[PDB]
Amino acid sequence: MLVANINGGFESTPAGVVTDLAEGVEGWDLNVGSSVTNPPVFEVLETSDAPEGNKVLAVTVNGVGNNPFNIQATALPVNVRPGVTYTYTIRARAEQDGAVVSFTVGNQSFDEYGRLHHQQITTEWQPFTFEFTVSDQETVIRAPIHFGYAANVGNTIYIDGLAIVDL
Ligand SMILES: OC[C@H]1O[C@@H](O[C@H]2[C@H](O)[C@@H](O)[C@H](O[C@H]3[C@H](O)[C@@H](O)[C@H](O)O[C@@H]3CO)O[C@@H]2CO)[C@H](O)[C@@H](O)[C@@H]1O
Ligand SMILES: [Ca+2]
Ligand SMILES: [Ca+2]
Repeated sequence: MLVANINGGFESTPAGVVTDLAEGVEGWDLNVGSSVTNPPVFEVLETSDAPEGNKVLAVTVNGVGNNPFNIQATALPVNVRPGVTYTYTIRARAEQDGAVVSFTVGNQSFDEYGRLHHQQITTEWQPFTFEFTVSDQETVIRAPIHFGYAANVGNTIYIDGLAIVDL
């Protein structure tokens, strides 16, 4: 497969809790804003029900901040070509009912090309997909996933298999 993003299924990362948020996970940048006073736990988990490979990323939300982007996992770099249309696909599920996530893609200037907004995440793995076009002259973009929704407090959201593919 040809994908724009790196380590989209976390298979390069050792299992364990991630505390180097910017660089602990190849291909991703994790962020927690300081308004989040009960910080989340980001963990790469080895599990037999990983949709891809043997590992997933688990995000346990113990609290939230002021905006959903105050807890994020962002794929970066994401290598693309100006004017090309891409398919985004990812897999997600949650430990408990009632989780919400937005899956977005944007450039280094934080201009957003597209998103799937307040997706309802269930306890079963589901694919989440949308198309976007690189409508400017950027070649290296990013794919922020927002987890900091109040409804997620006390839940764990699992993601795997991000693939951004030249349509
Ligand atoms: O690339 C990782 C960095 O992300 C920074 O947060 C950005 C979010 O990832 C992005 O979703 C958000 O996008 C804004 C957009 O700029 C605005 O036009 C639109 O109206 O709202 C979107 C969000 O709902 O931009 C922010 C940056 O302001 C982090 O701040 C950072 O820690 C991280 O490295
Ligand atoms: Ca995986
Ligand atoms: Ca990084």
